[PDB]
Amino acid sequence: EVVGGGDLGPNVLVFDPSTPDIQGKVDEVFRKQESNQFGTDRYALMFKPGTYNDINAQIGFYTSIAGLGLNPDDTTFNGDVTVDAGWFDGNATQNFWRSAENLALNPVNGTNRWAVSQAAPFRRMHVKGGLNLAPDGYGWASGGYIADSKIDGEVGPYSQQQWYTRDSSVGGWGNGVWNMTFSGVEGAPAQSFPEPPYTTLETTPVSREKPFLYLDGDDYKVFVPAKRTNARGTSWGNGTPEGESLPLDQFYVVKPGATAETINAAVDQGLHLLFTPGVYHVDQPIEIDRANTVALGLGLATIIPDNGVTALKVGDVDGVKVAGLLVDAGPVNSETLVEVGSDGASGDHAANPTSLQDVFVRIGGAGPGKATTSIVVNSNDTIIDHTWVWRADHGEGVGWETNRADYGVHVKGDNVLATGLFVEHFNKYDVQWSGENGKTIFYQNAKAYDAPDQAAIQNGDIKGYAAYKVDDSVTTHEGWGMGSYCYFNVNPDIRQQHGFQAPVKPGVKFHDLLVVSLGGKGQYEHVINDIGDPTSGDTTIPSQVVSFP
Ligand SMILES: OC[C@H]1O[C@@H](O[C@@H]2[C@@H](O)[C@H](O[C@@H]3[C@@H](O)[C@H](O[C@@H]4[C@@H](O)[C@H](O)O[C@H](CO)[C@H]4O)O[C@H](CO)[C@H]3O)O[C@H](CO)[C@H]2O)[C@H](O)[C@@H](O)[C@@H]1O
Repeated sequence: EVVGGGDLGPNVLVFDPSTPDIQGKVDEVFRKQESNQFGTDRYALMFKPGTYNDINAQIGFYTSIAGLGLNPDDTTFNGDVTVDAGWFDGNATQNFWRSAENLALNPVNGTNRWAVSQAAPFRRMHVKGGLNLAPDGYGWASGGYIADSKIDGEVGPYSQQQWYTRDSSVGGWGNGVWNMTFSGVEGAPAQSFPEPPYTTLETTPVSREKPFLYLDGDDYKVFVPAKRTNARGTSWGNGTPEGESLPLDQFYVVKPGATAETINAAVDQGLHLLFTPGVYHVDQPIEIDRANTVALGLGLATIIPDNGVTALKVGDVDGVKVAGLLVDAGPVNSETLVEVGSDGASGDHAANPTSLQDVFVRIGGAGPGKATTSIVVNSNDTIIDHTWVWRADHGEGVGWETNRADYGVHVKGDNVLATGLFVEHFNKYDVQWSGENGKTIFYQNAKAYDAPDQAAIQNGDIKGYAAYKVDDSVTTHEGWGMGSYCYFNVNPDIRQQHGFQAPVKPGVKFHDLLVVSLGGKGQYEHVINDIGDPTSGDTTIPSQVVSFP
């Protein structure tokens, strides 16, 4: 019954080099979105292949910008794609929920500025010059994620606390602050943690680039990159990238008003899903139980589960590619928000794994929201490549009970890989890992700010809940470049026993861990288990562990 293909709707702005007043049109979107942190507006800016002059595309909230060529250099800006922090007086720590992909930039002063914090991916980009990751003035910033990109010149983080870069090429790298992690990055600075705090891996164990919309002549298609094992450098540097092109008419083009029943029928009938920019309320889980289904969002397309249901369930199948979606909790508590596979799923998916990419979760902030566990990863071999799972610390509908969310991510499957894992503020364990042979490359956590007192976070005989917990029964696990920060501003007398908790076993290893008290608001007692120095002072100096056990 469901028809594939069709128009992308009014929230997808499509430009070509002859479009009149491109600058004016992009500036109009930016004026609307610049400080629109919790609004319901959503935009995707899409540029047809060609050359664009005299352009400074300033990117505000819920705005994605992208080229429509097969390769990044097919769509070239003589100009910039800019994120700065003017709206927040130079503070970039609320620069969320936006993206840039599949463009070449020739920045007007030789350096492009992408001064972002969480959920602001920078993918498949070619910067013909430098890349500045800091706001003008070098104020606060908490990014960040770069993948499959080539930066001809230097990447300069300056004040950025931490950063993850994978499968990329850089001309240089200026500095590190607390945790700069690299995997498969040509030109990455050599491993040197703690000083500078560089965690450097030669290759990424497995990666698969995010699917993207492009134009084949006048036909819209979605390119679906093939996976790489031991990846290094860009996927597109040497011409033809391997992968499949899916015609747009093989996608159900989701637009506001669609029901989960219609969406589920579309997948059942063999269509992929393309979520146009908008906010979608569902009264039952979106269910993806067909192998190789692509579920791709544009313009920070958002799914809100009503009536306490789960927003998204992926079945026990190979090859599902979920990308570019925000899942936003409803005020009625959901048991789970996102489930990948069923409870106890024990089949493998090694050759053709399911992946979540640029999948973001929010609980509270745009009104009250609640969920018990945000993402449960049951399926073996699943790849989590850039996620921000965030219990809101500011906005509307926020409070220790008002937007309670006990658990962020729970990984139960085996051989799960997380690259670029950002999880913050949950009332209990931000991340728990129960499956075997888990790997995490880069972790950023901040603990809940609003714990009212010590008793409220007592975890048996432990003060507080680990930001990252590996179950005692696990035999094999490995993490690289991982940090947990605390800011107990409701009760600064609080003590957090550790950032990390894990069994002491030969096969369970950690590299480059740190915990940080932000301005002395609470302190850590240790880094992992009861190992590592406590934090002290109010000077925000990290306490570090290079190797564990
Ligand atoms: O705004 C809401 C969001 O808050 C996010 O966490 C912020 C956290 O980012 C902030 O940290 C700052 C650090 O950024 C700052 O780093 C210094 C660098 O800027 C400077 O260049 O170098 C020095 C070291 O040489 C760094 O210390 O340092 C200050 C303390 O001096 C930290 O406070 O702290 C905020 C609380 O004050 C905290 O809210 C959070 O991740 C988001 O989830 C949240 O929505």
